[PDB]
Amino acid sequence: LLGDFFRKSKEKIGKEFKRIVQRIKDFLRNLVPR
Amino acid sequence: LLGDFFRKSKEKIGKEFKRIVQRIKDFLRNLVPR
Ligand SMILES: CCCCCCCCCCCC[N+](C)(C)[O-]
Ligand SMILES: CCCCCCCCCCCC[N+](C)(C)[O-]
Ligand SMILES: CCCCCCCCCCCC[N+](C)(C)[O-]
Ligand SMILES: CCCCCCCCCCCC[N+](C)(C)[O-]
Ligand SMILES: CCCCCCCCCCCC[N+](C)(C)[O-]
Ligand SMILES: CCCCCCCCCCCC[N+](C)(C)[O-]
Repeated sequence: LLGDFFRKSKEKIGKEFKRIVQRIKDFLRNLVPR
Repeated sequence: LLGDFFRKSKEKIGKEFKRIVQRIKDFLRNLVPR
């Protein structure tokens, strides 16, 4: 986002967000399986 | 945001975001001091 500034912070944030999205995906796959 | 889910991730994200905002603040204070 902010150009090439805050590489480290932006990568940590992206990490956690991907973790969250993955767990929400797992949950929805258990809610409506297939 | 997502209720009480993802306490740990949400806290890490908040940490990094506050770091970023603080550094941007410092920068703007050097750009227009007072
Ligand atoms: C108007 C917003 C200005 C954003 C520029 C802030 C520059 C701060 C530089 C901190 C260093 C970040 N770095 C390169 C380690 O990622
Ligand atoms: C203050 C908002 C922070 C935004 C966080 C953006 C996370 C990007 C994670 C790495 C992936 C970015 N990339 C390389 C696809 O552009
Ligand atoms: C609000 C937290 C940060 C949001 C970051 C969103 C990044 C979405 C994933 C980037 C897509 C990269 N990909 C794999 C298509 O190349
Ligand atoms: C429609 C979105 C549904 C979101 C609910 C996902 C539940 C996943 C539970 C993972 C556990 C999270 N916890 C409690 C450790 O923070
Ligand atoms: C996927 C988006 C993540 C949103 C991150 C929200 C960070 C909140 C940081 C802790 C502060 C929240 N609080 C307690 C003021 O509500
Ligand atoms: C996109 C990354 C997450 C953004 C989190 C934004 C939180 C702003 C700070 C919350 C304000 C809490 N306070 C100190 C007024 O009580």
